[PDB]
Amino acid sequence: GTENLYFQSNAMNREQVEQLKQEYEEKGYCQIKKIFDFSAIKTIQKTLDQAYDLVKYDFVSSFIQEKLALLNYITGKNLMIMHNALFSVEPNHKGLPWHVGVGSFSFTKTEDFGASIWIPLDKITKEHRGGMQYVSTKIFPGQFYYSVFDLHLKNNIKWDESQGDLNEYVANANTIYNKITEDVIDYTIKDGYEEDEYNLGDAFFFNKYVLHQSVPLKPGLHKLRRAFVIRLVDYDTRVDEERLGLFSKYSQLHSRYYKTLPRYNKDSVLVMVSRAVQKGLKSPYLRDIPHVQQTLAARMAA
Amino acid sequence: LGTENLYFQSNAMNREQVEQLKQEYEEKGYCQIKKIFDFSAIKTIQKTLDQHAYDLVKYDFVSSFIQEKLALLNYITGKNLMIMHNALFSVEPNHKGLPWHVGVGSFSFTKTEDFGASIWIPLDKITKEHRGGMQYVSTKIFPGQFYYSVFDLHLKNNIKWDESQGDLNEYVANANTIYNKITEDVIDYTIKDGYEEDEYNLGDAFFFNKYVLHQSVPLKPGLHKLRRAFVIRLVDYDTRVDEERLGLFSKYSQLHSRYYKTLPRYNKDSVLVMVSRAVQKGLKSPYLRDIPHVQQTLAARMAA
Repeated sequence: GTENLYFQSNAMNREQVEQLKQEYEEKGYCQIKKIFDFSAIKTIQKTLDQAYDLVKYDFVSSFIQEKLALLNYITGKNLMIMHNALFSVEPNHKGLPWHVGVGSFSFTKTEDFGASIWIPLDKITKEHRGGMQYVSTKIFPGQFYYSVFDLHLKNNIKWDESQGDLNEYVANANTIYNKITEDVIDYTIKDGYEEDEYNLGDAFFFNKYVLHQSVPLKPGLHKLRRAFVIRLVDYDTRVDEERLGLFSKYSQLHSRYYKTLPRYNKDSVLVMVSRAVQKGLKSPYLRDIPHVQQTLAARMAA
Repeated sequence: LGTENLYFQSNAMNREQVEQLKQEYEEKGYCQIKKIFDFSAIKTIQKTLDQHAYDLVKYDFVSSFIQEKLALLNYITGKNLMIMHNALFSVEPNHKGLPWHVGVGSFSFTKTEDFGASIWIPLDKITKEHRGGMQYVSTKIFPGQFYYSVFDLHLKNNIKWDESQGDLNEYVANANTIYNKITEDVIDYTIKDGYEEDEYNLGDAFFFNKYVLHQSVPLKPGLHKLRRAFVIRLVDYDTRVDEERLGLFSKYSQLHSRYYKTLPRYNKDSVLVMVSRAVQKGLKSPYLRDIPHVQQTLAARMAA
């Protein structure tokens, strides 16, 4: 009786939903099977086949917006899309080692909420891994890592010409952050991480405290590994003005010395939030940043 | 001194100073408070020394001197403070102290995010030539709280130990844990010269929350015979017990007794022992205040 398809919702299995909420609460992350219709994936995938980096992929927003209610329920937050990034790269690719996204979320207060959706555009198989590994925050409460990173940033802006090459100074500084080498992290986590298989319309949801890494792709298929990565925050997530101060100050040292700008000026959310800040901020909330506020309803749940 | 005289003696802590201590505390997580104690009372205390575990309750006589000052400390910090333990520390002039640390250990029995703090009361004058005092770093320079999760990770790696992986004590010492990578040089490099070190007259004390990186300084042999100080540990009325960490302390403790037929050094802390027992007997609530041994002394442990 297709009479009632119109009055019915394409709803997710309520029991499964309850489980994702339990899982997210355990690990800080959950893999969401069939969060998207194949159709939708093919639409998005097909459209790709067809200051500006800020909005360049906003056509993804509407697909994401339909799911915020689910994610809001899962996390107990009131989520707000900040940025859609397309992350593609060749299969034999060396990525970053386990990390928490202290850069990705540099524009937010450490204690305030941040999270991501990793949306693979091409299937992820047990062969040809090519996806993502991740550690529960029960095992690795990634929050402390942010404080370590801040201590590092403050050390960075201690440099002066007298101390030789800037970048080298930074790479060689004896900072807690530099101490935590790849081996120390591998030793910490050991094998208590997960990696999963993803069919299209599957996504990985994880808050900013989840230590994680991308796995390289096997040549067989496909050509590249394509994924959307979507940064979210909560309705009450605040800016960190001091961190933004640190970056500006580092950006002066860098250009004054290499006559060029650090590559993080390529993070459009960072640039966007920094300008708003310098221009003076009535409010600590990201929601109150004029460009965010203007597009508010598009960034949030129905 | 006389009874009559009590009606005309004046304390003298200008509300200006008091308000300065509040600003310093809000800035650095610590403040040095001069003349917080009557020269007399220091003399009183010196004299007395000369004349559930015993250590847990041993120096309770000091609580009355402390308790008069909790209202001051409560105002400075914004907290409702509660005395937990009084301990004596004395050492010989040349002594190898422990390096920069934050007292994850001293306060291991509490939730990381919950309030903890200490009063260090030197029982001998600390002078610039002879030293033997403390160095400390603002929490704006080094925010200690992150060190707590490093410590927890290390404790967790400690219980992954197994007979096969060799000697227990060596394992812990050799583990490639973040905790083990944060060495004195890395700490030194992190704070550079951002620490203070003040001189103290009898009646002055140092106050600092559990996030302040700090360490004891050696004494020059000339001035004094020993380094005598009292360290009072205090917690907020709402400070909660960390049952998970204490669970970890237990598994780990069993590993030692099976292997070495003995217990780790951290069991020397009478407060940790006490809270652990209470946890084992079952907590009525997460609050330190609800532990019977605390509950019974509540008034004595808190401000006027």
